[PDB]
Amino acid sequence: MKKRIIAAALLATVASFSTLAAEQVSKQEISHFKLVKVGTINVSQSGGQISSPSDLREKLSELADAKGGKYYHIIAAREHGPNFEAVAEVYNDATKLEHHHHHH
Amino acid sequence: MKKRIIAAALLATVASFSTLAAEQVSKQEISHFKLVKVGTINVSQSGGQISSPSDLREKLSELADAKGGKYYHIIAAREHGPNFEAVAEVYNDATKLEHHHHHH
Repeated sequence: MKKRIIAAALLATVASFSTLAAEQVSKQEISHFKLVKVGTINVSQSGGQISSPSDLREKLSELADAKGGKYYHIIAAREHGPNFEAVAEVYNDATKLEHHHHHH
Repeated sequence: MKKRIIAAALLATVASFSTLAAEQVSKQEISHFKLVKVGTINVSQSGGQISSPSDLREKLSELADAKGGKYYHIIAAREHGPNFEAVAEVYNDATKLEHHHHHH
């Protein structure tokens, strides 16, 4: 797919920005700030649905959007065999969805 | 010589948004997929600069972008007297690439 791949002949491959996707709260923030727990989401797909760590989170936010949460606190993650299981409980900040421009 | 008036494509609209909420990777994915440790960011605040967990997330994303990591991992966001100390490690996908092809 596409052209120009660039082999590993370049010893130094540096990339800044690249539009990050970082957004979640840990056990501390939940207990400290007292967030709004909006339920639970869990991944349970057949093996090759997740080709990389990128795939995983793309399916996590996918479920989070359907829920209407702002963060998800992952509690369990294992391969249960041919199926991959990742369980995360969903939290919102102090209200329903911060940053009032993400509606689609 | 064989004139056949064929081929009609009414293809319209291809919107690339997918801009959701709630992302980031946790401990299990890091240890499982073996993610790229790109460093550690410490959010050191004094007084009431941060009002909500949202603002913390803002600063976490701010620092991670400039570090070259897509996801952070909060290991301890706590208060230190008049100061606020949030310790988060920065991780990038085990591939160093992105969802886009070629920029450099």
